[PDB]
Amino acid sequence: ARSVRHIAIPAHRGLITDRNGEPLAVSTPVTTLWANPKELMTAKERWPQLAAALGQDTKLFADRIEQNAEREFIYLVRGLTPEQGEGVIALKVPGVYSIEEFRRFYPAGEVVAHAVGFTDVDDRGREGIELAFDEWLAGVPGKRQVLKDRRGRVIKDVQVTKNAKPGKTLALSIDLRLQYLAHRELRNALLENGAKAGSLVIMDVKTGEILAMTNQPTYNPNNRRNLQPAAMRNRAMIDVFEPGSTVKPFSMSAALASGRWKPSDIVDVYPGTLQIGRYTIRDVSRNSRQLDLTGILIKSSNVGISKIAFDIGAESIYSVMQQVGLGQDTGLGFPGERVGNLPNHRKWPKAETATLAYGYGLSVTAIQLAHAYAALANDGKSVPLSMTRVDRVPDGVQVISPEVASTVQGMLQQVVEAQGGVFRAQVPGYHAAGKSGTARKVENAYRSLFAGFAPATDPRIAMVVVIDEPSKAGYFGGLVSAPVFSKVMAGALRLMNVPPDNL
Repeated sequence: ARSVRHIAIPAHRGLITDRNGEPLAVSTPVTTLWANPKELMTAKERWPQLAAALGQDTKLFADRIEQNAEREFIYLVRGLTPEQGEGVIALKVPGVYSIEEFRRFYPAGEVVAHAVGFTDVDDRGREGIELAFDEWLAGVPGKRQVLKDRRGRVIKDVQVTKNAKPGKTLALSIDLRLQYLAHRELRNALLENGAKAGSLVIMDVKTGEILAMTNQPTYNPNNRRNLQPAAMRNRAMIDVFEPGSTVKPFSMSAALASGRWKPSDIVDVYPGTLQIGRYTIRDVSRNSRQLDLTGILIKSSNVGISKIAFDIGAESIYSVMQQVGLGQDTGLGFPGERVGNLPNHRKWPKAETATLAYGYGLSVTAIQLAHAYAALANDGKSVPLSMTRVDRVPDGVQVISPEVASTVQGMLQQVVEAQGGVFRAQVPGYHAAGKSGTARKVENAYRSLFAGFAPATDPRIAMVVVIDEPSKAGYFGGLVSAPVFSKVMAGALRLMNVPPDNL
């Protein structure tokens, strides 16, 4: 008998870089050694020396080969360097053959780990960008017909196909400089507050581009041996959570659009509680009677935003939240990326109306929350999300009216820059705007939130900062996540050369 096998000619996997061409995932040539057990069996004397080369026990190596004595192909090792393979080749062991394979390295390392992801042993993507663009990155391999006599001799070897086409280069939306800023400051904030986890997303409000996406804890994907389950969670995309106060600005956008509310209008929130059946809504700050709409956001009055929700109805508040992407399919097409839940009750009762209004009644991801604020900074027009670079920007959906959007922008600039506002969130040199949040997890654990965008006069980037159960200080968003927002934004804006607008 003869043996007719088909053997693939590997395709150089497409380079991944950041938006500016800095290398993030590079396929470098390496050597994988393979053996023919039929040929190995005729030179047993050479086995132990080869076991030493592979760093394996002499007996086990011998046991493994004998067991596979009928087979014609087995792996010895995969992905040794060229010099590394030459040392094992120079033993001149009968039955030992080699091929040039490609293996993936990641020069940015842990700073972009969850975003970029990584590949299998076969050089196919199994996480992050590597997976969701695998077809783009893989290329089309070649094919060889190798004819052999069952003994160890090539009779015919011919390429029965076009030459292996390399994969396509992929520039991400991510700017590595911004990512590195995000990365370190999130990390700094965790140590400062003794928090167990965190996420920080940066978005380009005009282009739909994810300029940064960093999670904590992280991992070096180059060394994936002692991997903890929690370190590999892409939290920005997979940790769903109730946004709480951070969606109050969308409740207000539905109020302003109803035709029944202006910013100067007033709601009585005395005495900081609200009986609804047996359920009792409560504000944290209970030194208020009449607050205007900016006041409701500054004080973060759950009572105020519930009363407004009773006036206009839930249907309208839901509509704005659904259109801005909250609890909705994101489109990026990522592996196991969470969608959340924005229930559509159709006709809401009292309690549900309130709960949804102050953000307890839904669950979202950090990416969704960022995308939502991007629309609000973008004069109410949502431009589709993108993890890859967007040279030709796709036309965006106007989801909130331009004048309602401009009003709510002005309100969020007030929450940051007014008296008794979230002053820690201020970004020197620029007019900033945003909203703190503090969600209780259900011995009390808290998520510290802050969404926002800057500069006020012509918004460039939206930013979301999530810090998971801090403990070495306070826990409110205004205290914990506001200063992170401040620093990262202060640096992020200057790295892109955005002109100062507080002049």
